[PDB]
Amino acid sequence: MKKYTCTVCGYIYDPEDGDPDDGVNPGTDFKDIPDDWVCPLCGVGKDEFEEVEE
Ligand SMILES: [Fe+3]
Repeated sequence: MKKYTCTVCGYIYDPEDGDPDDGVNPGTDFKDIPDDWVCPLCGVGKDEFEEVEE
């Protein structure tokens, strides 16, 4: 389960962690995060995120 980064501000989504405050529980892979979700720091959509190929 891979991490994703917001390319506009650097936030990193960690599927272990999730984004619970926004309704994205731990263990939610990026692709299953509802498509209306936006970066918690900067507010941008998911289409500015990239998978962290480390
Ligand atoms: Fe961001």
